Amino acid sequence: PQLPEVETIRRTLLPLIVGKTIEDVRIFWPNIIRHPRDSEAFAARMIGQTVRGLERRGKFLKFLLDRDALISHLRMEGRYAVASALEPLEPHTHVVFCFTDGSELRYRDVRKFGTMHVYAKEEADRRPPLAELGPEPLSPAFSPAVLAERAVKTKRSVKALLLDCTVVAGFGNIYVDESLFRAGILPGRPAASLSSKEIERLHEEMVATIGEAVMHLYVYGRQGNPCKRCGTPIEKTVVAGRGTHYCPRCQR
DNA sequence: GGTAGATCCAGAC
DNA sequence: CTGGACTA
Ligand SMILES: [Zn+2]
Repeated sequence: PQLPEVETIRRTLLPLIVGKTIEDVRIFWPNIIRHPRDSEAFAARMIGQTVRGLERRGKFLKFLLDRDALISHLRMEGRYAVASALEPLEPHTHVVFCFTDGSELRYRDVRKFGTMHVYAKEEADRRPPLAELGPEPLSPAFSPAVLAERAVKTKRSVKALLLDCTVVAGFGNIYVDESLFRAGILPGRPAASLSSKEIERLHEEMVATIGEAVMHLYVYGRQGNPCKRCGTPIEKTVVAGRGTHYCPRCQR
């Protein structure tokens, strides 16, 4: 799921778990557990705590308990569901939080790429994976000035810059390609080569693209198909080690 | 320090 | 071969 989907999850999941008390934590793929390193310590500390809130930072979910916060990233295919302890688990269920009311919060992930970290609430923001996380793309903290500052000081491509979680929080590949198309900028352009005009335009399109989503595609996954603005075939290459889609006419 | 490469997974290829 | 976010 991308940032807008994660926000939807935050909003919809909260009422399904708020006020419930953890009675057990069951782990079927311990590699998902990143802190404490020991999955047994992760499980033990959460028992007895009540879910008090659910926040999002970038594509991370932050479950707020009594003493601890659980920081969860779903990566490509992670998913949460709340269901009865009486029913069989769905395939690829790797972590289950069992509540005292006989319900469960289940984490599924066919790819097993997702991660979980638990720390005392007051430590969460200063430890991985939230430490160093850049500003929310929809916040005043993410501004053209901030983007400009990062762009001038690097030798990387503009696409590489936008994918950097320290630059802006949770801006995914799809939205990078879409934003760059809408801003008229080739993804392989060195970030430092962007004019102040291009930086402003790019920031504008970034906010608009992800903002719209939180509330069709021009290039992403459309390689070989005509551009919706000019009819030129969309092309796909590799930039910043990722599948990259662009129109060679609209983008410069 | 900056930046690329290293890496985990399993399904599609 | 592919994706997001320690090491050298
Ligand atoms: Zn075009």
